[PDB]
Amino acid sequence: PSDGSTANLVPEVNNEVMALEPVVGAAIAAPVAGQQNVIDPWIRNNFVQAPGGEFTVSPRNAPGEILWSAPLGPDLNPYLSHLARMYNGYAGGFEVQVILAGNAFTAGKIIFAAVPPNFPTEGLSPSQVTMFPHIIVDVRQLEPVLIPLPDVRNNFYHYNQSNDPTIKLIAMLYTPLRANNAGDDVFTVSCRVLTRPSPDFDFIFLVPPTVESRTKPFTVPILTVEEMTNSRFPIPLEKLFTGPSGAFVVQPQNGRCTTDGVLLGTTQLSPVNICTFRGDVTHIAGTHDYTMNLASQNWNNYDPTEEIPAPLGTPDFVGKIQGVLTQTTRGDGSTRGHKATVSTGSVHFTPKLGSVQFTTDTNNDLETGQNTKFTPVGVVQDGNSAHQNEPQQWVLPNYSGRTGHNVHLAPAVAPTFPGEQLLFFRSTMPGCSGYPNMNLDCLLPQEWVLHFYQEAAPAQSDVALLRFVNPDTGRVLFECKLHKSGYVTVAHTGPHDLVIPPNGYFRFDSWVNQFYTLAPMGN
Amino acid sequence: NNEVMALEPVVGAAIAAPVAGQQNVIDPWIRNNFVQAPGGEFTVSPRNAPGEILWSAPLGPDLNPYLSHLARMYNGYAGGFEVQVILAGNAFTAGKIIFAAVPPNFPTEGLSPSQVTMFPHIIVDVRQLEPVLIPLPDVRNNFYHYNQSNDPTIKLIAMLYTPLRANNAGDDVFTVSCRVLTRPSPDFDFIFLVPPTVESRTKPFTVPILTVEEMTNSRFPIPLEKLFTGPSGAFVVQPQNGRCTTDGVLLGTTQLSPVNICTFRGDVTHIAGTHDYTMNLASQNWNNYDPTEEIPAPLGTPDFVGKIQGVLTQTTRGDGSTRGHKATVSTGSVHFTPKLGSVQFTTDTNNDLETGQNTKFTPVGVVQDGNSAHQNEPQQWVLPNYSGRTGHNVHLAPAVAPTFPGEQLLFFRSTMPGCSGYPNMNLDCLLPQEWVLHFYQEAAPAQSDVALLRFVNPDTGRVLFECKLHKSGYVTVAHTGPHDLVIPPNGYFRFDSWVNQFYTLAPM
Amino acid sequence: NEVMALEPVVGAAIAAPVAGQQNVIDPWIRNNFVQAPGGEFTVSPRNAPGEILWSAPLGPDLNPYLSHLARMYNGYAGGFEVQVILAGNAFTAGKIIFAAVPPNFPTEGLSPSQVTMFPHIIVDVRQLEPVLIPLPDVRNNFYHYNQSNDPTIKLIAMLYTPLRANNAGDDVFTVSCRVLTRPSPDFDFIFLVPPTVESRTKPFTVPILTVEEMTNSRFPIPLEKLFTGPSGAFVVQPQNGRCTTDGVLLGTTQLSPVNICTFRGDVTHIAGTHDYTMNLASQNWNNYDPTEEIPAPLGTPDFVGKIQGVLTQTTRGDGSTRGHKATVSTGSVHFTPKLGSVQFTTDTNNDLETGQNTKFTPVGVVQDGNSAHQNEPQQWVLPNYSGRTGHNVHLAPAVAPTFPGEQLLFFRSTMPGCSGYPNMNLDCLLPQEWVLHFYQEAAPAQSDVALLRFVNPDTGRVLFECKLHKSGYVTVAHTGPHDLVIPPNGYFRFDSWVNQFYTLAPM
Ligand SMILES: [Cl-]
Ligand SMILES: [Cl-]
Ligand SMILES: [Cl-]
Repeated sequence: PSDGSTANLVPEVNNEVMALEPVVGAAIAAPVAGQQNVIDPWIRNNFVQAPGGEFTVSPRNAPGEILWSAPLGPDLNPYLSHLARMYNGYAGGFEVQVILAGNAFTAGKIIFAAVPPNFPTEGLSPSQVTMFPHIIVDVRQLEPVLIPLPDVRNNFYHYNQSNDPTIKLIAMLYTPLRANNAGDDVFTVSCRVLTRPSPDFDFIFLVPPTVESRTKPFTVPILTVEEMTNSRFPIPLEKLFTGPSGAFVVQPQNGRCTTDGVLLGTTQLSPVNICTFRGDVTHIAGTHDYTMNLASQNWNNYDPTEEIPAPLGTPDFVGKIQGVLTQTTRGDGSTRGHKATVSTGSVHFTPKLGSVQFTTDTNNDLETGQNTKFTPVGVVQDGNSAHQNEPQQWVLPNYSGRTGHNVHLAPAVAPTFPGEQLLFFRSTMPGCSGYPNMNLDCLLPQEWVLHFYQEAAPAQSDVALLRFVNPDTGRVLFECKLHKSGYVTVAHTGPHDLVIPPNGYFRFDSWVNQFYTLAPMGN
Repeated sequence: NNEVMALEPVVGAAIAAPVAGQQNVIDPWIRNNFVQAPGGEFTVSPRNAPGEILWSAPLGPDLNPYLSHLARMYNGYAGGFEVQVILAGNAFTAGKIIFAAVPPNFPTEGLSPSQVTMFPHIIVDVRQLEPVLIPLPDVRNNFYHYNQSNDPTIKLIAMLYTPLRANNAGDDVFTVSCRVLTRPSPDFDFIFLVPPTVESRTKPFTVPILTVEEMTNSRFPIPLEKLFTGPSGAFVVQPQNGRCTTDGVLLGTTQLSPVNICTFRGDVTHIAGTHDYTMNLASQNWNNYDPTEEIPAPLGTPDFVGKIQGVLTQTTRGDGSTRGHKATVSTGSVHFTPKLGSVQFTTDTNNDLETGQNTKFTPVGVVQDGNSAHQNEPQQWVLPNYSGRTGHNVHLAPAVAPTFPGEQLLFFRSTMPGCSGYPNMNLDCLLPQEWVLHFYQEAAPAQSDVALLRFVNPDTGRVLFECKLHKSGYVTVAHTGPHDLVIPPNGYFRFDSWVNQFYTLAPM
Repeated sequence: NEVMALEPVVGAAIAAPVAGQQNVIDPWIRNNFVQAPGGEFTVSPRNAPGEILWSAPLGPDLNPYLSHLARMYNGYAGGFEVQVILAGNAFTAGKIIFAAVPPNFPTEGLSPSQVTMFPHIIVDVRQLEPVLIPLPDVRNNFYHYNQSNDPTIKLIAMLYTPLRANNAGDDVFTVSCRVLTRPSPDFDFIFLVPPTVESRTKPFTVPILTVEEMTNSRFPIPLEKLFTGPSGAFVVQPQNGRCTTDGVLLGTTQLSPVNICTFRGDVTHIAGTHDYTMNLASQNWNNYDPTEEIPAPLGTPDFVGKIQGVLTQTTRGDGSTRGHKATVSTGSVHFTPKLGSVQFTTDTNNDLETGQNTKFTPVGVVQDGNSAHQNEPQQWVLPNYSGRTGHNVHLAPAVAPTFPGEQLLFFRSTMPGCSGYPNMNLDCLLPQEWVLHFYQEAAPAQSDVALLRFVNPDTGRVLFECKLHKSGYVTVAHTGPHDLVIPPNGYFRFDSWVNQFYTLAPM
């Protein structure tokens, strides 16, 4: 029967069984629930891959790392996830199926454990995980592992919009992955998690769909790289770039947004106001300089007491940005427009305090009482110093000048996993004079910021696995990790501009954690 | 008036079986033997009047040290207790005590005797010899309780219903001592086995074994010297360092390092024509300082008005050059604005402090201008203006005062070094820095508003005094008048039980 | 074949006529295997026959549930069932022997032939099904007391045949092993007792404090970074911040984090110079006794260098106060703190009266700028506490790694500099808060080495593990000098007592 297939090289089924008692589902809730609802029986009889149903055991992983985890709830099953947007509550357990059909030349063990509600998961060692109901499975296991997940609880049922905890199922690497195939290959174990609701699972109260926050599902825009725009300067994207970031510090304040839609740093939604200034202008006698007293981005008064590092859309690099000052008089409609340049490294660039300084091409022709808008165009470089050294995109300006220090900054960003580098969305800024460093990398396209902001989908885990697909051929070009903090990572070493089909798009495939091992992508 | 409490039967953990993960077992000896709660003692005296609540406790594992230790390895519980109360009377006394079951989420604060009778209750005579057995059922609205959720439970209340009438015996005054014993009912059980001592709300509260001499003041980097109690009506006791709650929440400007207590770190700038320098501050960890923080000032900012003399230290990264200069900070100066990010030092040089370099003020002592009144300049109980004149002090830790008649604050006192002049070198803090460290790391939940501490001589075993450690960061004792305490050099504080703020402690 | 040649051994049933009471353990604990805290070991092709890969004595510390329960019981009796898991595959060869070693027999030095002479099992590296070993409570009394630390049977795991396997790429194939335990049916606890009174049951812990939140134990300054390096050239023998795991202070170590380099006493002028002699009095202001079995008064500096600070004095009757910049040279022949005298260099030869108590507050270290830069403060050279008139006495032992690939782990802070170009590096073996913690919570050491894991709480990831030795020092798996790159909120977590052969994963 096995002759020539698997060939007894591999464990067949697991004899271990989790030491959990049976637990009632939604039947107990019937006298106090509003309604008794029904789930399509096909959904109850057929395993389907869970959202966040992929994980990997690779040689980069170390014992103790939680490779997969989830709380009991409708998010364990994509059909139930869509259904849950239509209900107020739930109760009952699941059947989960884990596929671990690793290559016969691999070794290693995984522990699956059920941790009860209100026990902290944060910091558990393998020694400790053994003290919960648990199962230890070999990474070569051929038949899927069946884990029943009961709805241990102290109430009749759960509300979708509450924060009462449920049982968590945990998969942790118990033994490191070892392999003895003779070749110079790496036999990572690709694993899949499938689920179906137990017969005792049921939804509780029918309610208007898509309204409740905690049930909105996460999505990623279908737009192409070329069709999107940089989030750090009002210009389109051009290529995808990965490189090492050990030398410099990646800490932009524009294009900073979390997966569930919280804006960070100086990030705002309009792709046009990303390096604009609006306010009243004042001449400095004897020079071509003007001092601009800042209004808000919508022409309201500017409040320096906001918990923001600077007004929204303030440039997040040191350099000299050339554009045009434009002004209109409210009485006659006279209009004036003059070449102008702002230096963000200048000591008089203090947007947190409310003032910015431009150097213009006039000593007059700019009224004091009129509203003035700086429209940016490009960057410039002082030609007498070293080539390509003036616009330092990864050097933050001092938003309060020499006074004080930068506050309320969005965190810095760095790869966390062995072999991984940041993935940058690269645009080329227009040069206006000299030999400026025109490379501009942002962590998220502005259209993604817009999307995440409007669709406030809660993150099911800390990383969303994305695969980049060529729709003409159907092929995957690379896979990457989109972190909740709003940045992308890929598995590559060295600088590289990605060679991308013009139609390529990002496709969300599974929720994963920071220990997911990405397929090699480079070249 | 009866011996039976008007309570229905109440299911324990049996109801939870369909929804609990597992079934557990408690050692049968624990179920068959009454055990005294650590604070399961109270006294009936002729001073007591109707309405006074002599003792109270909520149902839970903390009434029984065996169950309390067991709970550190379990996730939940459900079910009630049997309470045994022992009355040390004799036939020649008279008076009544009421015991009452108050249901979850009802306020105990303020009941009249008439009203307490309206709960399920028992009326017990002071002459009762046989122990009184009270069932304490786990009235609730869920299947069971989780340790980490702190659900409210039924309370037992003991109140004086009729005053005690008895002859005295000489000048010794007769009192009825009462003790409360407990054991789990058969319907009590634990629910889910979990790795022991992880779940935060099951850690027991303790107080460091250290001796006063071995501890450190929390307001200046110097050892402690003596314990001092005094009346505090005149001034306002409101320090911002060494302020920490029993369950480990830091307050005010309090931080953990005992050496960074009166230090400053930052970049320094010369003031033209003077020997003064202005320091733009960092945090104690050399990070940017954020004035928007919900703190009165950077952590470790001095919390008194005075002139602190120390040494400014600086190191150049390029060559490793180092410079050190005598310096002095006035915390009452208008240029002492650490909340805004700036402090002013008066140094012994006009040339030798470089810009852009990291600079550290190491404090040493306090100084006094000798031409003014002796012992007048360092006012320990006057807060600096952390933003000098641009506003008022913000996010302050609460002020501290005794509320119980006959009680005064207990201070941990040291002597600040004097560098010049005739300064007032007394420094009192509310908590030793080692206690702050202990409370912070061991985040033990407070079971009530007061932790009863006893001070013990370990050689003889004798208790010298008891004091009340309030959940907030301060200690009180029973004494009147200022007094330096007479302490054995090896004496230490020992935690005995949580009590309620009505506890009246024995004088010295 | 898979059966250990042991007779049955009665557990607590035999103790019933002499035990005070009959107790019950939660049956879930009896029916579920739980990993022993140090129940991991690895089989690598570098291993040779005879190497003891793992060992443990029978007792409650093998099981965290039973370990917690023992804190409320007076004694125990009975055996365990051990489950050992082997992560092999069909393409491996090699044998492991497990052996039962009786209570008072030494394991130290056994050859493979001899280990075969105990009751034993020979397990092939390819075995998939877990190995079940009964571990009986062989003894000569009715039961064991927690407070009497009776010796028990030991399980031994030894490499019997070398591992034969291919590697994949540059990753070398290894068989990881895990040891699981659960109480036999004849195991039981004996006498209920107050739950945390008995000393020998207190478990060992390590403060949750952050490196930044802790303090150096050799000078009154905060810590800054973690540093590991090779130490073969020099002698690592500090006398401050030296404390054993079960809370015995060593050398000149004391508890106050501020008195770590202070001096107190009455002062005397040396005529014609800016030097003063301090007649030292104990840190608690008492009379000083040189007979104390200590190298010097507690808190005396443990390095050779010039420490600059401030002398402070107070006149008792008038209340006057004086303060003067001052400097102590620990290598000067007049630095004799063991005898009771130390010499300061001040900035005045006037204004320091006699009979008054005087306190030196340390601030930093100083360097003679005309000499070689970074040459004056030698942290790893001890001063001569008795000057020329004798040698140092009652020192804490010197410290070195014993395992190939291991180096000391130092808690590093940077001393303030006052003048010159001094070596501002200061390394201590234990943070002062760790000294405080061990001293109060006097948990007995279950072996010579406490395995610690260093955790980044943001990601949950373990960054490295290290060995905290009972003698009070830490070692890590690294080669070469290296400042550790640590998240600012990382903390040390205690994992398990392990045996002296435990091999830790490299950085
Ligand atoms: Cl709708
Ligand atoms: Cl403890
Ligand atoms: Cl609390």
